[PDB]
This record gives sequence, structure tokens and C-alpha cells, in this order.
Amino acid sequence: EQREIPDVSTLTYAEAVKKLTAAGFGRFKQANSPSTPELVGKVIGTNPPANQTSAITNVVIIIVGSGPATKDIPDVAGQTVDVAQKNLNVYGFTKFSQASVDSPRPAGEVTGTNPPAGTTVPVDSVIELQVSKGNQFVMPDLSGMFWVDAEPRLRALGWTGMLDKGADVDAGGSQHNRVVYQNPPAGTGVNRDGIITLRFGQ
Repeated sequence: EQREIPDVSTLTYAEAVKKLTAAGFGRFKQANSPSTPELVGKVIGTNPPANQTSAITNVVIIIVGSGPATKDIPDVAGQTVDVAQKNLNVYGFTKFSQASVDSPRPAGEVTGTNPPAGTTVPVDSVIELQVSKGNQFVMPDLSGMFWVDAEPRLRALGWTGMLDKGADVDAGGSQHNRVVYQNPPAGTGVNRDGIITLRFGQ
């Protein structure tokens, strides 16, 4: 017997089977398609489609939504905003928001994204970009250095700030006029105009 396929869209797979079964069909398969967030795990259509007449001895493909198309956010750190967005475009992302962040990276370079790289997000979702101010430098280790060598090394790194010389530290003759303690610690990101505290040996 031929019979018109009932519309089972928006239903769950199980309930779609029951309705198709009540119509006299008995052989089904599940296929998957991208869909709206509401239709996740829901039937979006069939093959043969709704209201199409068909034999009940034939298979009825029940197509179930899997939600919006997604993609892993690529890493764009170090890239300029212009380059990063175009590289994000090739993945399908077109919506962006930006915020300035304190960073030793050159001004304009992306430091990271929100959601971060490696995150799976919908293609039509918004990706926030953290953009370096280029206002920082990486603090070097100044241990054992004389100030006549220490200062130009800092100036070359972009430091335009002021020295806060603390009291001398009794650390022996081998440390005379040498940096014993420093702040901020080596490796930390330091604002260009930031205050550097040094304590030299007597």
C-alpha cells in the first residue's frame, strides 16, 4: 500500500517514529543536519519529505538537527587586528568586538581572544579581540649590574619611567654599586612609564 508521509518536523526522533508507524511505515534511518539551536535533537524533515506519498515497504529517512555549524577558533595571537580578522573570516567568522589591553606586544597586535583559541563556537557568533596597547616592556634581570649599564638597557627596552632607588644593601664588597634587589621582578610586563625600584650594594 502507498501512503502519504505525515509531517514529523520539530518532533523528537522517537515520537516521529511513532507517528510514522501509526501511518503504517516501519523502516527508518536517522540522518543529521545543522539546524537552529531550538531544533537540536529534533526532526527537521524526512525523505521522502512531509506530505509526499510513498510505499510503506520503503525506508523513511528521519533527519535530525544537530545545531548551528561550529568551528574551532584559530590562534591569532601576535597578528594585527586587520590580519587577525581576515584570517578569522576564512573560517566564517564575521562578527568582532575589540578591547585594549596592557601588553609588551607591539601596539595593534592581538594578545588573545574571547572565547579563546581552541574553543568550539558557532560560525555566526561574536568573537572578542584583546588588542595590545604596546605600552609595556618585559622586565629584565638586573642582578649584579651597575646603573651606568642598567639604565641604557632599560631605555632601549622602551622604559621612560623613573628610578626609585632604595637604601643600599650591606651585601659585601663584591656587590658594591651592583643591583641586589629589584622591582618589579624579571619577566613581568612593565608599563613604559612605570616606576622601577632598585637597591644597590654599598
